[PDB]
Amino acid sequence: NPSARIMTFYPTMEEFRNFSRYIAYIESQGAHRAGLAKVVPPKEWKPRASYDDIDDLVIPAPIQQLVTGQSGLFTQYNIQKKAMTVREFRKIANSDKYCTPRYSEFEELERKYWKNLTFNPPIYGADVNGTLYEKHVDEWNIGRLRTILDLVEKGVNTPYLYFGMWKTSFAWHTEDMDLYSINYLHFGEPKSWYSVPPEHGKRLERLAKGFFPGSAQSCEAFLRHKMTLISPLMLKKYGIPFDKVTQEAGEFMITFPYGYHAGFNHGFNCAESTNFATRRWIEYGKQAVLCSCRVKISMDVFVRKFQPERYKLWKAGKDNTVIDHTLPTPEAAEFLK
Ligand SMILES: [Cl-]
Ligand SMILES: [Zn+2]
Ligand SMILES: [Zn+2]
Repeated sequence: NPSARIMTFYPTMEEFRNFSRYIAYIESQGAHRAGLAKVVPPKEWKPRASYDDIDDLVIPAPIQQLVTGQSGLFTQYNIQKKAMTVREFRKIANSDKYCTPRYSEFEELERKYWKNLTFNPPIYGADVNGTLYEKHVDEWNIGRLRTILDLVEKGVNTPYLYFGMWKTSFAWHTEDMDLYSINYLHFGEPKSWYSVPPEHGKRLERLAKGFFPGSAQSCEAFLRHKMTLISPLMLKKYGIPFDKVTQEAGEFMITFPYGYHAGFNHGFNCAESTNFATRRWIEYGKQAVLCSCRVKISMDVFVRKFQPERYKLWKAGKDNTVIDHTLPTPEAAEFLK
Protein backbone atom coordinates (compact mmCIF):
# COMPACT_ATOMS: atom_id res chain seq x y z
CA ASN A 1 0.00 0.00 0.00
CA PRO A 2 2.45 2.78 -1.11
CA SER A 3 -0.45 5.24 -1.54
CA ALA A 4 -1.48 4.52 2.13
CA ARG A 5 -5.16 4.70 1.10
CA ILE A 6 -8.08 3.41 3.24
CA MET A 7 -8.55 -0.27 2.27
CA THR A 8 -11.81 -2.28 2.43
CA PHE A 9 -11.89 -6.03 3.19
CA TYR A 10 -14.69 -8.57 2.60
CA PRO A 11 -13.73 -11.64 4.69
CA THR A 12 -15.49 -14.96 4.07
CA MET A 13 -16.95 -16.69 7.19
CA GLU A 14 -13.74 -18.90 7.48
CA GLU A 15 -11.41 -15.81 7.28
CA PHE A 16 -13.60 -13.82 9.75
CA ARG A 17 -13.81 -16.59 12.46
CA ASN A 18 -10.34 -15.59 13.88
CA PHE A 19 -10.01 -11.84 14.71
CA SER A 20 -6.25 -11.42 15.55
CA ARG A 21 -5.48 -13.63 12.52
CA TYR A 22 -7.56 -11.44 10.16
CA ILE A 23 -6.00 -8.32 11.72
CA ALA A 24 -2.61 -9.93 10.88
CA TYR A 25 -3.77 -10.61 7.29
CA ILE A 26 -5.10 -7.09 6.62
CA GLU A 27 -1.77 -5.75 7.96
CA SER A 28 0.14 -8.07 5.45
CA GLN A 29 -1.88 -6.23 2.70
CA GLY A 30 -0.61 -2.88 4.16
CA ALA A 31 -3.95 -1.68 5.65
CA HIS A 32 -2.11 -0.14 8.69
CA ARG A 33 -0.30 2.36 6.40
CA ALA A 34 -3.55 4.36 5.99
CA GLY A 35 -4.15 4.45 9.80
CA LEU A 36 -7.76 3.31 9.14
CA ALA A 37 -9.44 0.37 7.36
CA LYS A 38 -12.94 -1.00 6.67
CA VAL A 39 -14.06 -4.62 7.19
CA VAL A 40 -17.38 -5.84 5.81
CA PRO A 41 -18.61 -8.95 7.74
CA PRO A 42 -20.12 -12.02 5.92
CA LYS A 43 -23.86 -11.61 5.04
CA GLU A 44 -24.90 -14.39 7.51
CA TRP A 45 -23.15 -12.66 10.46
CA LYS A 46 -25.34 -10.64 12.95
CA PRO A 47 -24.11 -9.75 16.52
CA ARG A 48 -27.71 -9.22 17.80
CA ALA A 49 -30.97 -10.52 16.36
CA SER A 50 -33.07 -7.32 16.90
CA TYR A 51 -32.24 -3.77 18.12
CA ASP A 52 -35.94 -3.09 19.09
CA ASP A 53 -35.59 -3.92 22.84
CA ILE A 54 -32.96 -1.24 23.63
CA ASP A 55 -35.39 1.78 24.02
CA ASP A 56 -35.12 1.70 27.87
CA LEU A 57 -31.29 1.54 27.85
CA VAL A 58 -29.71 4.41 29.80
CA ILE A 59 -27.16 6.88 28.31
CA PRO A 60 -25.83 8.19 31.75
CA ALA A 61 -23.69 11.08 30.49
CA PRO A 62 -25.06 12.65 27.28
CA ILE A 63 -22.70 15.43 26.00
CA GLN A 64 -23.98 18.58 24.32
CA GLN A 65 -21.06 19.28 22.02
CA LEU A 66 -20.37 23.01 21.69
CA VAL A 67 -17.96 23.98 18.93
CA THR A 68 -16.18 27.36 18.70
CA GLY A 69 -13.96 28.50 15.81
CA GLN A 70 -13.50 29.78 12.26
CA SER A 71 -11.99 29.11 8.84
CA GLY A 72 -11.51 25.36 9.25
CA LEU A 73 -10.14 25.48 12.81
CA PHE A 74 -12.37 24.63 15.79
CA THR A 75 -12.54 23.57 19.51
CA GLN A 76 -15.29 21.24 20.86
CA TYR A 77 -16.55 21.72 24.46
CA ASN A 78 -18.43 18.76 25.97
CA ILE A 79 -21.27 20.03 28.27
CA GLN A 80 -22.48 16.99 30.27
CA LYS A 81 -26.24 16.57 30.43
CA LYS A 82 -28.59 14.60 32.69
CA ALA A 83 -28.91 10.84 32.01
CA MET A 84 -31.43 9.95 29.27
CA THR A 85 -32.80 6.79 27.64
CA VAL A 86 -32.21 5.64 24.03
CA ARG A 87 -35.91 6.48 23.43
CA GLU A 88 -35.42 10.11 24.69
CA PHE A 89 -32.31 10.43 22.51
CA ARG A 90 -33.89 8.92 19.31
CA LYS A 91 -36.83 11.45 19.61
CA ILE A 92 -34.31 14.40 19.85
CA ALA A 93 -32.07 12.98 17.07
CA ASN A 94 -35.06 12.72 14.70
CA SER A 95 -36.68 16.01 15.78
CA ASP A 96 -37.02 18.88 13.25
CA LYS A 97 -34.36 20.81 15.35
CA TYR A 98 -31.71 18.08 15.20
CA CYS A 99 -32.51 15.86 12.14
CA THR A 100 -30.15 15.32 9.16
CA PRO A 101 -30.53 17.96 6.40
CA ARG A 102 -31.69 17.04 2.86
CA TYR A 103 -28.77 16.20 0.61
CA SER A 104 -27.78 14.44 -2.58
CA GLU A 105 -24.12 13.44 -2.61
CA PHE A 106 -21.97 12.91 0.48
CA GLU A 107 -19.88 15.92 -0.65
CA GLU A 108 -23.06 18.04 0.09
CA LEU A 109 -23.54 16.72 3.70
CA GLU A 110 -19.85 17.21 4.42
CA ARG A 111 -19.95 20.79 3.06
CA LYS A 112 -23.04 21.41 5.32
CA TYR A 113 -21.25 19.75 8.32
CA TRP A 114 -18.24 22.11 8.12
CA LYS A 115 -20.50 25.19 7.57
CA ASN A 116 -22.87 24.54 10.49
CA LEU A 117 -20.79 22.67 13.11
CA THR A 118 -20.65 25.73 15.38
CA PHE A 119 -24.51 26.26 15.36
CA ASN A 120 -27.34 24.27 17.06
CA PRO A 121 -25.09 22.17 19.42
CA PRO A 122 -26.17 18.50 19.21
CA ILE A 123 -26.15 15.88 21.99
CA TYR A 124 -23.88 12.85 21.74
CA GLY A 125 -24.73 9.71 23.78
CA ALA A 126 -20.99 8.92 24.12
CA ASP A 127 -18.89 6.50 26.22
CA VAL A 128 -21.83 4.30 27.35
CA ASN A 129 -20.38 1.31 29.25
CA GLY A 130 -22.06 -1.69 27.58
CA THR A 131 -22.42 -4.05 24.58
CA LEU A 132 -25.15 -4.83 22.02
CA TYR A 133 -23.61 -8.23 21.16
CA GLU A 134 -25.56 -11.34 22.28
CA LYS A 135 -23.66 -13.65 24.73
CA HIS A 136 -23.31 -16.60 22.23
CA VAL A 137 -21.72 -14.58 19.26
CA ASP A 138 -18.01 -15.68 19.28
CA GLU A 139 -16.77 -14.03 16.06
CA TRP A 140 -15.40 -10.40 16.46
CA ASN A 141 -17.00 -9.80 19.89
CA ILE A 142 -15.87 -6.28 21.01
CA GLY A 143 -16.59 -7.41 24.62
CA ARG A 144 -14.08 -10.31 24.29
CA LEU A 145 -11.53 -9.93 21.42
CA ARG A 146 -8.89 -12.04 23.33
CA THR A 147 -5.94 -9.87 21.91
CA ILE A 148 -2.57 -9.56 23.75
CA LEU A 149 -4.15 -6.51 25.47
CA ASP A 150 -5.80 -8.91 28.08
CA LEU A 151 -2.26 -9.21 29.71
CA VAL A 152 -3.11 -5.87 31.52
CA GLU A 153 -5.86 -7.76 33.49
CA LYS A 154 -3.39 -10.61 34.46
CA GLY A 155 -10.68 -0.60 32.18
CA VAL A 156 -9.85 0.04 28.43
CA ASN A 157 -10.41 -3.69 27.58
CA THR A 158 -14.22 -3.05 28.11
CA PRO A 159 -16.71 -2.02 25.33
CA TYR A 160 -18.41 1.42 25.03
CA LEU A 161 -21.53 2.35 22.99
CA TYR A 162 -22.13 5.56 21.10
CA PHE A 163 -25.56 6.93 20.26
CA GLY A 164 -25.07 9.59 17.61
CA MET A 165 -27.16 12.27 15.92
CA TRP A 166 -26.55 14.52 12.97
CA LYS A 167 -23.44 16.80 13.30
CA THR A 168 -22.12 15.08 16.47
CA SER A 169 -18.39 14.74 16.01
CA PHE A 170 -15.14 13.25 17.25
CA ALA A 171 -12.03 15.38 17.25
CA TRP A 172 -8.59 14.57 15.94
CA HIS A 173 -6.80 11.91 18.04
CA THR A 174 -4.94 8.58 18.10
CA GLU A 175 -6.19 6.06 20.68
CA ASP A 176 -4.80 6.20 24.26
CA MET A 177 -1.40 4.44 24.58
CA ASP A 178 -1.47 4.59 20.72
CA LEU A 179 -3.57 1.44 20.59
CA TYR A 180 -5.74 -0.19 17.96
CA SER A 181 -9.52 0.24 17.98
CA ILE A 182 -12.51 -1.58 16.56
CA ASN A 183 -15.72 0.32 15.72
CA TYR A 184 -18.92 -1.55 14.68
CA LEU A 185 -21.96 0.41 13.42
CA HIS A 186 -24.88 -1.53 14.98
CA PHE A 187 -27.62 0.32 13.14
CA GLY A 188 -28.65 3.73 11.89
CA GLU A 189 -27.23 6.52 9.69
CA PRO A 190 -23.57 6.44 8.48
CA LYS A 191 -20.48 7.62 10.26
CA SER A 192 -17.92 9.54 8.22
CA TRP A 193 -14.21 9.32 9.03
CA TYR A 194 -10.99 11.19 8.25
CA SER A 195 -7.53 9.60 8.68
CA VAL A 196 -3.82 10.73 8.66
CA PRO A 197 -1.32 7.93 7.87
CA PRO A 198 0.80 7.18 11.01
CA GLU A 199 3.91 8.06 8.89
CA HIS A 200 2.57 11.69 8.75
CA GLY A 201 1.04 11.96 12.26
CA LYS A 202 3.96 14.20 13.38
CA ARG A 203 3.02 16.68 10.54
CA LEU A 204 -0.57 16.90 11.94
CA GLU A 205 0.87 17.26 15.49
CA ARG A 206 3.21 20.07 14.21
CA LEU A 207 0.29 21.82 12.43
CA ALA A 208 -1.98 21.57 15.55
CA LYS A 209 0.87 23.01 17.75
CA GLY A 210 1.12 26.00 15.40
CA PHE A 211 -2.60 26.79 15.67
CA PHE A 212 -3.09 26.12 19.37
CA PRO A 213 0.11 27.34 21.09
CA GLY A 214 -1.69 28.00 24.41
CA SER A 215 -3.01 24.46 24.44
CA ALA A 216 0.55 23.05 23.42
CA GLN A 217 2.37 25.06 26.20
CA SER A 218 -0.24 23.71 28.78
CA CYS A 219 -0.09 20.03 27.64
CA GLU A 220 2.51 18.30 25.35
CA ALA A 221 -0.15 15.78 24.08
CA PHE A 222 -3.11 18.24 23.95
CA LEU A 223 -4.83 16.47 20.95
CA ARG A 224 -5.52 13.57 23.45
CA HIS A 225 -8.17 15.89 25.12
CA LYS A 226 -10.20 15.07 21.92
CA MET A 227 -11.28 18.70 21.48
CA THR A 228 -9.45 19.76 18.28
CA LEU A 229 -11.39 19.85 15.00
CA ILE A 230 -9.55 20.51 11.70
CA SER A 231 -11.28 20.86 8.28
CA PRO A 232 -10.03 18.64 5.38
CA LEU A 233 -9.61 21.93 3.40
CA MET A 234 -7.20 23.17 6.18
CA LEU A 235 -5.30 19.81 5.96
CA LYS A 236 -5.14 20.15 2.15
CA LYS A 237 -3.97 23.84 2.47
CA TYR A 238 -1.12 22.87 4.82
CA GLY A 239 -0.24 19.79 2.81
CA ILE A 240 -1.13 17.22 5.44
CA PRO A 241 -1.81 13.86 3.66
CA PHE A 242 -5.20 12.44 4.70
CA ASP A 243 -8.05 10.24 3.36
CA LYS A 244 -11.83 9.94 4.02
CA VAL A 245 -14.24 6.98 4.30
CA THR A 246 -17.92 6.52 5.20
CA GLN A 247 -18.78 3.58 7.46
CA GLU A 248 -22.39 2.30 7.01
CA ALA A 249 -24.58 0.29 9.40
CA GLY A 250 -23.12 -3.16 9.86
CA GLU A 251 -19.52 -2.32 9.01
CA PHE A 252 -16.30 -2.42 11.04
CA MET A 253 -13.62 0.25 11.27
CA ILE A 254 -10.12 -0.51 12.44
CA THR A 255 -7.76 2.24 13.63
CA PHE A 256 -4.07 1.40 13.86
CA PRO A 257 -1.35 2.48 16.32
CA TYR A 258 -0.69 6.22 15.86
CA GLY A 259 -3.44 6.50 13.22
CA TYR A 260 -4.97 9.94 13.85
CA HIS A 261 -8.70 10.09 13.03
CA ALA A 262 -11.69 12.43 13.34
CA GLY A 263 -15.19 12.35 11.92
CA PHE A 264 -18.91 13.02 12.42
CA ASN A 265 -22.32 11.27 12.47
CA HIS A 266 -24.83 11.67 9.60
CA GLY A 267 -27.87 11.05 11.77
CA PHE A 268 -29.33 8.80 14.48
CA ASN A 269 -27.11 5.70 14.90
CA CYS A 270 -25.34 3.40 17.40
CA ALA A 271 -21.74 2.12 17.25
CA GLU A 272 -19.78 -0.09 19.71
CA SER A 273 -16.02 0.49 20.33
CA THR A 274 -13.01 -0.92 22.30
CA ASN A 275 -9.20 -1.01 22.19
CA PHE A 276 -7.01 -3.97 21.26
CA ALA A 277 -3.34 -4.86 20.59
CA THR A 278 -0.88 -6.95 18.51
CA ARG A 279 2.88 -7.57 19.09
CA ARG A 280 3.41 -4.53 16.74
CA TRP A 281 1.68 -2.20 19.18
CA ILE A 282 4.15 -2.93 22.04
CA GLU A 283 6.78 -0.48 20.62
CA TYR A 284 3.96 2.08 19.98
CA GLY A 285 2.84 1.81 23.61
CA LYS A 286 6.44 2.06 24.99
CA GLN A 287 7.16 5.20 22.85
CA ALA A 288 3.69 6.95 23.24
CA VAL A 289 3.55 10.66 24.27
CA LEU A 290 0.84 10.84 26.98
CA CYS A 291 -1.49 13.52 28.36
CA SER A 292 0.09 15.23 31.42
CA CYS A 293 -2.88 17.25 32.94
CA ARG A 294 -5.35 14.23 33.12
CA VAL A 295 -5.65 6.24 30.39
CA LYS A 296 -2.09 4.98 31.10
CA ILE A 297 -0.76 1.37 30.94
CA SER A 298 2.60 0.19 32.39
CA MET A 299 4.49 -1.41 29.44
CA ASP A 300 6.74 -3.53 31.79
CA VAL A 301 4.32 -6.55 31.64
CA PHE A 302 4.52 -6.54 27.78
CA VAL A 303 8.27 -5.83 27.60
CA ARG A 304 8.87 -8.83 29.97
CA LYS A 305 6.73 -11.24 27.86
CA PHE A 306 7.51 -10.18 24.24
CA GLN A 307 10.79 -8.18 24.36
CA PRO A 308 12.82 -10.06 27.12
CA GLU A 309 16.12 -9.26 25.29
CA ARG A 310 15.51 -5.48 25.31
CA TYR A 311 13.92 -5.43 28.86
CA LYS A 312 17.02 -4.48 30.96
CA LEU A 313 18.08 -1.97 28.19
CA TRP A 314 14.62 -0.27 28.12
CA LYS A 315 14.23 -0.19 31.99
CA ALA A 316 17.58 1.71 31.96
CA GLY A 317 16.30 4.06 29.19
CA LYS A 318 18.87 2.80 26.64
CA ASP A 319 16.28 1.24 24.21
CA ASN A 320 16.74 3.77 21.35
CA THR A 321 14.36 1.80 18.93
CA VAL A 322 12.87 3.74 15.98
CA ILE A 323 9.32 2.83 14.86
CA ASP A 324 8.79 1.84 11.17
CA HIS A 325 5.15 2.68 10.38
CA THR A 326 5.29 0.81 7.02
CA LEU A 327 6.21 -2.50 8.75
CA PRO A 328 3.38 -5.05 9.34
CA THR A 329 2.81 -6.91 12.64
CA PRO A 330 5.18 -9.97 13.24
CA GLU A 331 1.94 -12.17 13.31
CA ALA A 332 1.46 -11.55 9.53
CA ALA A 333 4.36 -14.10 8.99
CA GLU A 334 1.94 -16.82 7.64
CA PHE A 335 0.37 -14.23 5.20
CA LEU A 336 3.66 -12.55 3.99
CA LYS A 337 5.27 -15.80 2.64
CL1 LIG B 1 -23.67 22.89 -0.60
ZN1 LIG C 1 -10.56 6.83 18.14
ZN1 LIG D 1 -3.29 17.11 28.66
